[PDB]
Amino acid sequence: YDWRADWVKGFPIDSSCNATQYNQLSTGLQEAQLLAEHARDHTLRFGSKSPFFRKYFGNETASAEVVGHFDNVVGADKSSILFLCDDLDDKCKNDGWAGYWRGSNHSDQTIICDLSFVTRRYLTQLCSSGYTVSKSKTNIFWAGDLLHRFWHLKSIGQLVIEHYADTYEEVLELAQENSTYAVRNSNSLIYYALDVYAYDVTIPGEGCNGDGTSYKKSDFS
Amino acid sequence: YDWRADWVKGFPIDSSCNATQYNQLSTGLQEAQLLAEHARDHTLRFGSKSPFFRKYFGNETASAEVVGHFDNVVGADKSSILFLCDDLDDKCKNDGWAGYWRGSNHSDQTIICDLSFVTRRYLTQLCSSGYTVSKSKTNIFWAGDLLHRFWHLKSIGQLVIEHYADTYEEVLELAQENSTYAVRNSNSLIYYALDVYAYDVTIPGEGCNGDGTSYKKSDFS
Amino acid sequence: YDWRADWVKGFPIDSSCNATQYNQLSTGLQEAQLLAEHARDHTLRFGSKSPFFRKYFGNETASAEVVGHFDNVVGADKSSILFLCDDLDDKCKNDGWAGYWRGSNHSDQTIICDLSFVTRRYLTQLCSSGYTVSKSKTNIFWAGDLLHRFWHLKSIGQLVIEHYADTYEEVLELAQENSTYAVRNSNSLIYYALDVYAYDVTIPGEGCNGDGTSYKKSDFS
Amino acid sequence: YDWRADWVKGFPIDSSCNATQYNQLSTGLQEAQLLAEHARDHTLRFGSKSPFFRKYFGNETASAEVVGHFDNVVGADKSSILFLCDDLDDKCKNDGWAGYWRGSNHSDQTIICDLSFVTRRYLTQLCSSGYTVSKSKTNIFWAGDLLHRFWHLKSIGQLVIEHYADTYEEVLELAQENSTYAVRNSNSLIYYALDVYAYDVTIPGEGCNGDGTSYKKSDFS
Amino acid sequence: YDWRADWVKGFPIDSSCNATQYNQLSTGLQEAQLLAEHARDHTLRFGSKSPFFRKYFGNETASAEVVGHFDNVVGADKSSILFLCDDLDDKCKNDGWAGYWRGSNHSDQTIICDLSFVTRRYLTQLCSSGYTVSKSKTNIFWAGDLLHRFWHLKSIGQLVIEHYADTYEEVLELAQENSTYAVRNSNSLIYYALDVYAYDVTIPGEGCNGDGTSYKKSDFS
Amino acid sequence: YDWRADWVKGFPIDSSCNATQYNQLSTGLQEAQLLAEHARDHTLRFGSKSPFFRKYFGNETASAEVVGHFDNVVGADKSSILFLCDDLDDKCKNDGWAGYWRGSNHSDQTIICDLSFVTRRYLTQLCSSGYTVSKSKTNIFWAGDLLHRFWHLKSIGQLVIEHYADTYEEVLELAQENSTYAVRNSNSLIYYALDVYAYDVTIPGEGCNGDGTSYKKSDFS
Repeated sequence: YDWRADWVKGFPIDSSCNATQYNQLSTGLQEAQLLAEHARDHTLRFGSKSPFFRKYFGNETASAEVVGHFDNVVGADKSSILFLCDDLDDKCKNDGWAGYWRGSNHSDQTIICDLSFVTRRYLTQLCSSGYTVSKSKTNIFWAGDLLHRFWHLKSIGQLVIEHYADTYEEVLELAQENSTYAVRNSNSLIYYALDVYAYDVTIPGEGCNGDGTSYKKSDFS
Repeated sequence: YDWRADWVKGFPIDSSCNATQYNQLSTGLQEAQLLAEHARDHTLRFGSKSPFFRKYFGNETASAEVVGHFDNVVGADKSSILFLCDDLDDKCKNDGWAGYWRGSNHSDQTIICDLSFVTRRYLTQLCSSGYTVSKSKTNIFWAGDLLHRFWHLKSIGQLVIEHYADTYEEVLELAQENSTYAVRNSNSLIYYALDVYAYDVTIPGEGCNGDGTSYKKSDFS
Repeated sequence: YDWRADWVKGFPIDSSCNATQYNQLSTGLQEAQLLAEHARDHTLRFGSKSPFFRKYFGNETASAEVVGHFDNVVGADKSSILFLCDDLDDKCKNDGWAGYWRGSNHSDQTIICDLSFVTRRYLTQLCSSGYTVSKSKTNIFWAGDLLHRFWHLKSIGQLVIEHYADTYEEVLELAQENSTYAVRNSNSLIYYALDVYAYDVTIPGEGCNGDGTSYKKSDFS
Repeated sequence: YDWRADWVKGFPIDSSCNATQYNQLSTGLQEAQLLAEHARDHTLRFGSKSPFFRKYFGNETASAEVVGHFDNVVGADKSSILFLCDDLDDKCKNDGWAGYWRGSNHSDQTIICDLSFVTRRYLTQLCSSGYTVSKSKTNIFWAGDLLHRFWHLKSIGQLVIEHYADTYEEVLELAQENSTYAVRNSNSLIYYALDVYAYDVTIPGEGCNGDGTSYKKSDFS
Repeated sequence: YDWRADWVKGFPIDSSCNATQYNQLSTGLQEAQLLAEHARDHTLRFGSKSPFFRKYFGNETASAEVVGHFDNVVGADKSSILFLCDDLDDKCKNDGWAGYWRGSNHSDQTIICDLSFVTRRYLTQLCSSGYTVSKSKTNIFWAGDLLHRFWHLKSIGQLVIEHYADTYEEVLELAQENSTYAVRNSNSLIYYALDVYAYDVTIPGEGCNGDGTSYKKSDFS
Repeated sequence: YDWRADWVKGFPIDSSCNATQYNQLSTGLQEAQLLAEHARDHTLRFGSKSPFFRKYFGNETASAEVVGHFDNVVGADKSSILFLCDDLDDKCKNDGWAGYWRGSNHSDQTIICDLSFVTRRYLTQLCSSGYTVSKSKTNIFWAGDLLHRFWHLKSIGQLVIEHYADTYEEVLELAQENSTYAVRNSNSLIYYALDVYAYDVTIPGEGCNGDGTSYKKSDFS
């Protein structure tokens, strides 16, 4: 039983979406996977010696679950997940809703409404038009929004990631008070992934955190 | 700061070892890393749909920490770690000792005595001469012994992997009674790695467990 | 004189642009080059046997200058061209402008204004939100807008590409009446490139021309 | 319709040529394409900056039709072209005839007589035995002889390349007098290709023109 | 007739051996082939300019048969050769027998008994535990044991390689007395291969000959 | 001592030859080496099962020296060999002399006269214009003549290849009478190498021996 020839590592898309919607959903999913892979590599290279790990997860925490989450996002068997473009539950009629989760009856199914195709931006436009990681909402780009949607599925989240703190300040206090629960928090992982990507690639050596802190090479050891 | 050029992903060896000791220690270390890589790939492919995972870690456990442990073993920064072939602390004099951990003063160093160079075996002789995973000792091969030595180091173990169960029966009971401490038990990880390697590579489809269980393709779904 | 070692086939950018402007200008330039490359490949493969070539350049025209223009764009030498983000001529105050050519004194420099970073789009959103090649303006996307700035330059334009017909109807009339000037007209080449890219990649077999004409495999022979 | 899968870029040979005829003619046919590829690369790299372009096509002529002419030979569909070794029109009897074009009835077919397999030379022997580019006939080698046959075919010539000047002096006068017809003149292109190959590959930095001119690196700018 | 497709360059193994025996026999065979390849490369690089060649084959001998033998071992047609794990002649009952050749009736077949799977070593342990090329037996390792079996087969030995001198002293005397017969001698070839591998790879610059001699770079000229 | 980075496997040419003699001598040497490589591959694949081996070397001869000679020609250290275009011994004044060996004073030097650049053919014209391996001279092509010159050097011939039979009939009789001496005969090796190449590459399945024998696939077993 060669299981290396049956391994699917990309997110499937249903046939409800036409060519135009498929073209942009594929790019968004690929960008989300690229962000997750970079976060995994940064964690593996540094650990708790980097100042970004120490401020989102704890001063002396172990980096095993953190790398495992992004490893599951990057490489795993996505043979049951399906993304649909059809409103099968009558919920896109709400205000400001760009998608939703089908629930417990269909735990590996997600629906995308038409607001996503007009409001979401791409990774080449990061830290532009006044965007900052700590003062803007995390769902402005395709990568952050789709990462947030990934934690709901049964094959990725596995019913352990939840919402314990949502605002930036609450995330910062969770990092220092309850270090066990701030590795399974939805917002901490997305903040970390968005913060370490703008420091290595977008603006090397500076980033766009926008909260009044600057990190040098001497802080990484 | 281009940190992708300073990344060292192999285990450094000291100069106390002459040519014929280096020749064998390097091969042993490479085999241990290969075993870790295969275990991580199997876990990512299957998760809790595998009978081996289900029997060593729990019926409905989440696979995020096992993947992280094996990924830390495979790829991370091995710059502070050193393997020595010199008896600085004078402990190789004991009977049946093939090495030891230098302690809390030097938490990233370990000593290899001369017994390792006359007793340890290679991965091509697995499941031969009457060897079985569940009835023989785990340190007979280079890969298992070196995996056991890896968990002691501060840059890999991170002071979370301990000895909660040592025998096969205790390992099987702890997987069903206390599934939170099983993902950080030393022997459970090595048993899982050896079992899945013997099932996938050495004797494809049968394995060499030796306790009256046979698994088919229908048990993986 | 090994001239293959100092051959530059990419458009250089000045140091007056910061990181965020560089990140988007580079992507726009690469997209324009990719569009030109696809147009050249389609022309070489088919010639006057394709209906797009026939409708934009003439029924029995020869395809040599058309191939040469796109080949000059893709792979000429670009060591004296510069793109600047600095307003050195006080021309940004005019309403609606997104950039301009520096003139005949400096016949190889172009200035990109801050309006280009708010409105231009990317190739993955082609034929969406009601965009049609026939009825919309050519400078909505990065590639179509940047390709028209290349014909102004001395190295690429060579003072032979001019404005002989601007609207869609005039472009369609020039192709049939004056076939000699059609291959040197600025808008005809951009229309041809956009049409063939939309037909071959974005929506395979349909395109998004939006003027009531549909082409099948039998028109290509 | 995937038109990149059935793209033919070599010249087909009929079954009337036996083993040795095929062996020699295929090599002769590929050498001409190599010559055309080098000429195209030189034109793209320099343009009117090189002193070889200026003396054959004009002091300030634009280089797009030349690039297109050579790129048509290098890469284009050749599925309708056939080379035959059979004398069907009863013409391989005139003195000094090495082949002929089948005419307007079959405008994509060529016949090769038996003098070609006795009197044609290869590119490794260029500029030897007293051969000079300007003082010798242009059909002494396989590449130069096949290039002028390529211009007669409907698919590569397209009824635009003719004979407006045949000797070296007339070729040199046409460049300065009538620059519009120099770029579609049969002999100027072959002279240019031979010159730039001999200058760059055969005798690097000198060439074998043999007319009393020497060009240095200072002339190329 | 394409004879390059049905070309077998590895040694086939029969179905009498189960998985455990197959796993070790294949590794031994590939190690023997690697040793032969290194010996051929050393001979090609140096010839009679190396001190090992002059002492195993003669001071002024020609290296043609020597390189031919190892080239035959490395790459040839091993299509009629078979290795079996069954005892079809009842000869493994003798003491100290690790295998035998099936004889003249079956000239391309050989039997492997069970001692081979308990007493043979690997190339990573060369020159260790007191092993010495000059003083130990040549059949301790898999490679040196299988090389001696290769000379018995009809298609690798071809009825010319025999036993003329067995001990080290006899080999050293035959080298200088009869240089014609010491190029088709089993032990001479095996000793030469083991020595040039141990000098070049295992302990670079020193080797493990263990007979009171040592060579430097000044002896290779 | 890394001797793999100091390995020269091509034939050096002096600076006496100008730009146009180097171009042809280099190609001739490459073609000779390619012919030797093909002969080695044919010998390795078949041995004494092919009818070409059996008629030139013997009905049941062993193929070790034959493969070693061609292996020495293909890959060895050509660091003391030199080819010169300057007449130092005043011997080209003879008639029909295309080169000569410098003698025992300089055992690794060869001189090429000017007939070689006027009367030598290439491998793409084999079996053409009435050439047959059996009835024509062996020094008509670059490959055969240079192969003949290689056996004189002390680093390749090694003072064992001589002239024992020169005509085709004597060569045919030597194989049946004295098989020991027809493996170090100069003309037998050249006749074998030309014949197997003509049969395999030039005219697949037939060849151009021109003697009255035709070999089928059933003769190779």
